[PDB]
Amino acid sequence: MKTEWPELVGKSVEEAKKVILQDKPEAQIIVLPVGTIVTMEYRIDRVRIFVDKLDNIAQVPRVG
Repeated sequence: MKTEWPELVGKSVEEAKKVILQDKPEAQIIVLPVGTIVTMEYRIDRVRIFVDKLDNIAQVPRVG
């Protein structure tokens, strides 16, 4: 199962959403600022993306 998208570092949200959905059609994509205090249970259909001030992906999106 695809669990990580290193290829999306530096891309916009729109492009990250399009690529994650091709690879993971059930994905629930959640957009958060870098540095967000996160304690969350594991959800296998969720993909969190952490974004910078210009809404570019700052780190490697991962399932969870």
